Amino acid sequence: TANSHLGPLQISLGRMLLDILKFLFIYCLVLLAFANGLNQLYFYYETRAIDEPNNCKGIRCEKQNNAFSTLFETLQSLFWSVFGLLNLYVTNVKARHEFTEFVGATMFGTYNVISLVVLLNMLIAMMNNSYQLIADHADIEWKFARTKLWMSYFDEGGTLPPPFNI
Amino acid sequence: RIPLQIVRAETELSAEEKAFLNAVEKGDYATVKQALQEAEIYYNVNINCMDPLGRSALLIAIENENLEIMELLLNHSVYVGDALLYAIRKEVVGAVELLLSYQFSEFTPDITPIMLAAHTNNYEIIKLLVQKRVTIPRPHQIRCNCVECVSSSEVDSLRHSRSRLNIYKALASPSLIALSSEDPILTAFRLGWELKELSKVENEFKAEYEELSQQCKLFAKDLLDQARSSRELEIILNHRDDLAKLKVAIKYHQKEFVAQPNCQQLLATLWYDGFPGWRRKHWVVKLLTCMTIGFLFPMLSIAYLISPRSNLGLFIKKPFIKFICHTASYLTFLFMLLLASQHIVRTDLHVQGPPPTVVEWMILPWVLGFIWGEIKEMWDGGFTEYIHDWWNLMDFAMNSLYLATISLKIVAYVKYNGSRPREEWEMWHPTLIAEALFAISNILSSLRLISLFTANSHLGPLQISLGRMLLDILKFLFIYCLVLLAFANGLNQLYFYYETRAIDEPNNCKGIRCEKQNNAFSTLFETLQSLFWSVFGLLNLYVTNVKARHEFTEFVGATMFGTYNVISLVVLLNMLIAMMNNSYQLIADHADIEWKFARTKLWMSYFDEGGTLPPPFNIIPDSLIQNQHYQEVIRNLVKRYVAAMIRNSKTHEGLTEENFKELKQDISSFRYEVL
Amino acid sequence: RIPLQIVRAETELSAEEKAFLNAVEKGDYATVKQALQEAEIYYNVNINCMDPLGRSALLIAIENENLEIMELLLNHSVYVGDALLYAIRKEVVGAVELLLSYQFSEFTPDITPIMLAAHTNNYEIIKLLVQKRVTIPRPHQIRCNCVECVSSSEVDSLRHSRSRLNIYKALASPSLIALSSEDPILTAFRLGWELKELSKVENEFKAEYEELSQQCKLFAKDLLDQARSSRELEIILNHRDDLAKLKVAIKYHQKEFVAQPNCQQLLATLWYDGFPGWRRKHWVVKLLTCMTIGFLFPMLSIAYLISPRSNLGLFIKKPFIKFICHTASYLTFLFMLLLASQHIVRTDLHVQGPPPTVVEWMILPWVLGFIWGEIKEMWDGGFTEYIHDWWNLMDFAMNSLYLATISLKIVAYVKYNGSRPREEWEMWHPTLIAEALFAISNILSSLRLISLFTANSHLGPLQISLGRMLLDILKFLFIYCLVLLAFANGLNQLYFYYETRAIDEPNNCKGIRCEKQNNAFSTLFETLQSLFWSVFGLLNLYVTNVKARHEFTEFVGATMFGTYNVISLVVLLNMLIAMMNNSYQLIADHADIEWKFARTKLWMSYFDEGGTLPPPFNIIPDSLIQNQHYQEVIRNLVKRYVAAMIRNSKTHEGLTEENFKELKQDISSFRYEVL
Amino acid sequence: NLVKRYVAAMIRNSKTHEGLTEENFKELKQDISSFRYEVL
Amino acid sequence: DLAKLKVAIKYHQKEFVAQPNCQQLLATLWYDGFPGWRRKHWVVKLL
Ligand SMILES: CC(C)CCC[C@@H](C)[C@H]1CC[C@H]2[C@@H]3CC=C4C[C@@H](OC(=O)CCC(=O)O)CC[C@]4(C)[C@H]3CC[C@]12C
Ligand SMILES: CC(C)CCC[C@@H](C)[C@H]1CC[C@H]2[C@@H]3CC=C4C[C@@H](OC(=O)CCC(=O)O)CC[C@]4(C)[C@H]3CC[C@]12C
Ligand SMILES: CC(C)CCC[C@@H](C)[C@H]1CC[C@H]2[C@@H]3CC=C4C[C@@H](OC(=O)CCC(=O)O)CC[C@]4(C)[C@H]3CC[C@]12C
Ligand SMILES: [Ca+2]
Ligand SMILES: [Ca+2]
Ligand SMILES: [Zn+2]
Ligand SMILES: [Zn+2]
Repeated sequence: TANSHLGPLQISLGRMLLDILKFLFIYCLVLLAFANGLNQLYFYYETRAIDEPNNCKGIRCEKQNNAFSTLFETLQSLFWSVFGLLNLYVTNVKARHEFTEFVGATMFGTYNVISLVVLLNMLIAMMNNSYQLIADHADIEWKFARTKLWMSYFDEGGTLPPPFNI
Repeated sequence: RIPLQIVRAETELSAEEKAFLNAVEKGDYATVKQALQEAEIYYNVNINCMDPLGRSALLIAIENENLEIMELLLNHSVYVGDALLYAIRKEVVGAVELLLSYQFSEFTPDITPIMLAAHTNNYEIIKLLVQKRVTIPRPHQIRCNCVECVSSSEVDSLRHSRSRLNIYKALASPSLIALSSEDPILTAFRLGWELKELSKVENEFKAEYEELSQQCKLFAKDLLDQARSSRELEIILNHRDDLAKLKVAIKYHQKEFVAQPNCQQLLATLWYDGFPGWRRKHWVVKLLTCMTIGFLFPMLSIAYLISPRSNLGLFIKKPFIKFICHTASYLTFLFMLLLASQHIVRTDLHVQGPPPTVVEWMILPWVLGFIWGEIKEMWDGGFTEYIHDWWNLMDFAMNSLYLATISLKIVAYVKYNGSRPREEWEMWHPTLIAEALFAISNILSSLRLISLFTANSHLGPLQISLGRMLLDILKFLFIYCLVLLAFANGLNQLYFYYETRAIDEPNNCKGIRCEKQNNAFSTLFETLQSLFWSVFGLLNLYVTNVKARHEFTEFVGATMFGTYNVISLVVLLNMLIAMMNNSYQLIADHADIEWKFARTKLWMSYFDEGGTLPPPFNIIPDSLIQNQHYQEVIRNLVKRYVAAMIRNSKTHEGLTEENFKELKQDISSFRYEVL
Repeated sequence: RIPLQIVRAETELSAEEKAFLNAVEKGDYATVKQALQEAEIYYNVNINCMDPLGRSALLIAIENENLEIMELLLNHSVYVGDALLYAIRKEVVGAVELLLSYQFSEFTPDITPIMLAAHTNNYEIIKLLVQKRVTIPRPHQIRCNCVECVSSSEVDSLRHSRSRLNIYKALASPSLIALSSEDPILTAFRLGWELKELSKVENEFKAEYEELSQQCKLFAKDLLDQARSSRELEIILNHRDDLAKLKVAIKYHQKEFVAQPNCQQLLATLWYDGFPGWRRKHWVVKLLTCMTIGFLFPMLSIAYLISPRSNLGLFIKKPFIKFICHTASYLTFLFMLLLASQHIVRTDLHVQGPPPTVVEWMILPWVLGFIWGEIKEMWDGGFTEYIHDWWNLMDFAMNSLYLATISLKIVAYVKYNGSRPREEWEMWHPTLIAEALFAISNILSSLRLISLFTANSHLGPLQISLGRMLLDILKFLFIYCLVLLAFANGLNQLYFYYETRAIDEPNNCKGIRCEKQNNAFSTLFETLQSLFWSVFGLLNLYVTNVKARHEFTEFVGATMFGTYNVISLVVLLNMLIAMMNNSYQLIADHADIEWKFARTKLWMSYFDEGGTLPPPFNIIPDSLIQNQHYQEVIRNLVKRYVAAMIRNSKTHEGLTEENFKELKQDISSFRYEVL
Repeated sequence: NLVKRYVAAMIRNSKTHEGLTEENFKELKQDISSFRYEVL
Repeated sequence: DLAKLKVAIKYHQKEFVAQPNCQQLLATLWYDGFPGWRRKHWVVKLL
């Protein structure tokens, strides 16, 4: 805030943070719904770490497995699928249950569409709308913030820096 | 180098006619008199002479708003046809009264003086005309096949449409409505609805009908803002042709009427029945009261069942308490659904037909209550209204899935008796199908919780805006689907010659859901799935390679895939983003009105006494005086609105013109007195 | 329940003073006379009485623009102080002439009549004042340490700043400039430059100085638009204090002056020297002429070297031909660079110090020509201007890389003699370093081709807009770098305990550029690289796992990585997109002016006769009469501009006030004549 | 001082075309009526 | 010492605080030991 070029930008970003927090609620509700559904579908096919290669279990292994066996793991998998770090073979069970595998794949695809095609674009649109209004009064807010920052060094209390103030 | 001439020459009048027109325009009470005498005697002047710009002497006098010359000409029997319309358009009460006291035109031949006055919206001239027992034609139904309508549409469609539009524009006049209607609010509601419905049948003249409907809605609202007392507001809102007028306004989509601050205060007072000074409390104590009232939902309900007249039994009849209890019940149902898929309560995954567990036994009554409530609401309240909600579709799908799950479980329990390894079950085992349907219904039931966002001041408008953008998302889906189908057809045609069996693949896995993806374009279904999954980057690049060394075919397939990727990810998504931004820009203006309309609709569903108990517990087995009061209040509101609009009509241009005319009249009078 | 009173009471005047003020306001040539007589004799009235709203009788008369009372009061010796300023502000020439004929204020005590007239921009009053030999103070340099400036800034900074702003606002008046300057265009250029430079030193009053500079630029442009002949335009543009005035305008950043249509036509006529009717031809034939002229670039240059006076040798002296030849030469150089890295011309990749190949031998003269041209341009044309281009930086980097490559090749050839397998060479082999530098310089030289886009009507504005957004991209880079450093520090601190040697890893590969990524967070450099590459999704999720079973540490690392991913990819990029949109919205308005300024700057570099030959071939070894003409044209332009502005000054409010005052005067005269 | 300056500035800003036109029209009407009465 | 300015800050008077005359006074107080700070070049200020 002490700089003439970065201060207004920082104020604007801090002003948009609240609306980011607003979208977080809807995203969390959608995530919880789909996690509940996927865990309910897939909890019958849990496997122990002994039978997996390298004795590794979860989605942080080189060969991802047991992605939807527990609610916590399902939440983590659905979070990491936002950035594309979950592979497509995690929807396959060891047995040949093609109906179950297809239903799980359709659930995953619907979640991907809803999360990555709709919600993010709506977030971008309302970010643009918020910034349009915020950009008008950037100077006044930045100068108010800089005045508040300056006034904290006028008084004579706490003159010494923390290494020397004890 | 070509000269300019006059092609459509106008037949000029003689010097006598030019002098007469000049004298009439300038103003000479004696020169015009002697000119009329000369026209009478020697016929030197035509009494019906016309300006080349279609402006007779009477029209010149009318535009000069001097009444002496007009009265003299009327006494001299000049052609007076189509002059009352000019007087009305100029909005001169004295001249209108004068003509009412007894070729080329600027008005279409279907326009009447009353219709023209209504188009102008001048209360003084409309009242003067209506005082003489005038009438206005009323048009036929929107979809009418009568011979007269068919013949009129078959002879002159332009004339027919113009006449209909003129009649509706006259009927939609606020001053005419206030003067001639006994229920102006109801008339405005119905007229706005009819104009809105007509705008989509006459698609060519859509904007005119839209503006007329907006005018009617604005008139109704502005009439509502003239209430000065809670008693007057209650008289207006409770008038039955308990809040009958508010229900009618909701039915007719009067969002600005419903979202007015005086109505919202009354609705909030009704909503917070048992919490006087609710907005006085702190958010922390309000939150804690919410939690405590929520936890006591099993009680307050048994109390209502065993003693409705008791002090405890009358608590659940309040709307806010009822809403909190229903929300707590739904949250409990969702918590049990969460408990269903855990290790604590469900074990022994090896039985073919399993008896229901304790969690499923607990779940069943909630499902029965949901189905019973849906059926009861659909019966009592209107069948055609039940489908115009877009949430009842989700309710229907969820309940159908639950019913199918229960039926499949019963069928499996009846048919199968024993145990068998799950790995050797068939593809279409009833237990597997029931599990899949249960999971899908769980997803839907969890997603239902969105509709409770409209009750909050921060999430409601956002939810309304997203629901408004969904339609344009649906619009883009069509183009995307067509492009996807085209490219899938091409890729499948290219690659269908190189299909391989699952035996020769590693792990005996075939498709793109294997660890090593293969046969991505061997069938149309698989090609569609692959092209769908390539949108998110989950398809690898080696799927375009065939086992043989056909480099031309592999390159053509890779180029097809690259062109599809470019078109889908570089063009269509960015266009979607752009039009999302454009839609949100317009949507953000009216978010408050739409959110308040939605919240009013949500609140009004808890006012009635039907369906008080939540689903778990709901399966256990004078007029004349009111008319006079309404008429008095309507009189007061109309008088106040007319006075306010008249005082608002004072404008600089009108005041300057009036002062100039008055100064000219006084100067002329003083000059005449001096002379 | 507290009463309202008057706290800052005003000392009222007596009934005599109130009556005198009422008579003065109403207007009574005799009543005011007898009141002044009474004040003279009995002292019943104060001649210096003041309205409670600081409005003396003279001020009332001035606001009433009646001169008889003012003349009588002046004859009666009333306090006349600070009345000329009110007359000037009201802009009444008759009253201004009257006062020029011989406490509380609304004006700051530093304001002079000439400064106030200049603030008003009234030509008639400014001329009247300047006719009486008035002066205006001139301020000190922008950065001045003289004692008088230091003392003034140390006593009253508010007064000092207000006085400086008032002086500059007076000096920036178009009417004052036109009246008192002999070179209004040059004066406007210099004043706009000074105000623009001052706006960033007085950062508090930035907008005022910006508006003053914009006013000066607008005045200069509008003066230019008053030319009626090509001879007048050439006289204006070629005036030397060959296009000296245009070069000065370019130096002072006068974009609206340069982009005016009359100037652009002259520049285009100069640019298309050898193609009369170039815009008459079809785009196909123009394109074919471009290709043929491009292919003949080796000729037209040898012809210019061996016979400058010949018909063939004079062709390359035209600007468009010179531009085409330079472009063709650069394209040939780039084609040879492309040929350098092919299988046809380069073989035997096993020699330590290799002699230069034929392609490198051909490449060397182009590099020598580029360096020689850069040095020659930097010497001849100004050293400080050479750095304000932002393309000369790319030129310098590219030529430095080429020089380093040549030096390293020579050093390697001298030092090494023999052959050795490339797999056992050291890390810092001179041949390897030279190859890397050559590749980087190839990238830079290929990227240089962007600067030719400004010559096209479709790509130029787009290139200007992108170059305008680059600065705000640079602004976001800082915040991104800080966040990246914070998270890299945290992750390296968490994970530095689990480093492993390359021996124990498969294939003896260590880092994230291996097929199995490992040691992603073992060092700070590797952590920075991993966090950079995770922006594009090229880092796998198993890099957060340690070889031991430390689940708490692995979970903490995964949560750190997830938080970084959310912050970087969900928040910062979307904010960047939003502010990109906001910047482009404002940039898109003035794209044409900026593009035409850039194209003019590009065109003007080919007009001079220095550096005619392309780099491959450029290493082979009266004043008084002009002043009178300019003065005459300036007289004509100033007269036309003043007349146009005066005719534009006719406004409805002014005309209405003038007509009202004239009618009042005539009515009063007629009433007096009757009486 | 500040209140006096602010009030004077706002009063001088209150001068508007509509108000000035209405005032001039009323004053002209009054003067015309006075002249007519004097003549009569 | 700037009691009224502190009250204005407490009451969120952003337009009052950001006025140019107040900002000049605040800058004068802020640059106590560097008279003519804005006169210097950015390089020497940085050093
Ligand atoms: C992106 C990387 C390089 C960050 C490295 C961390 C630090 C070296 C940076 C981070 C934030 C920087 C600060 C950001 C802003 C300012 C205010 C700045 O004050 C002004 O610019 C005063 C003049 C004006 O108002 O323009 C003085 C440097 C300082 C403290 C900077 C000092 C260096 C800091 C601490
Ligand atoms: C994102 C995760 C935590 C969702 C978890 C599911 C439930 C715990 C949430 C989802 C939606 C929530 C509801 C959303 C909105 C409201 C309205 C709210 O009413 C008000 O805010 C009234 C006062 C006002 O108008 O501001 C009362 C809580 C309630 C029912 C919430 C109760 C808790 C619910 C059911
Ligand atoms: C995208 C690929 C094909 C680039 C290949 C590199 C070159 C073949 C291109 C890159 C930029 C091009 C230049 C961009 C713009 C111009 C200006 C252009 O001039 C006009 O258009 C003048 C008429 C007008 O003002 O519209 C003449 C061609 C030229 C030099 C182009 C010549 C061909 C160049 C060097
Ligand atoms: Ca329902
Ligand atoms: Ca250069
Ligand atoms: Zn009909
Ligand atoms: Zn000085």
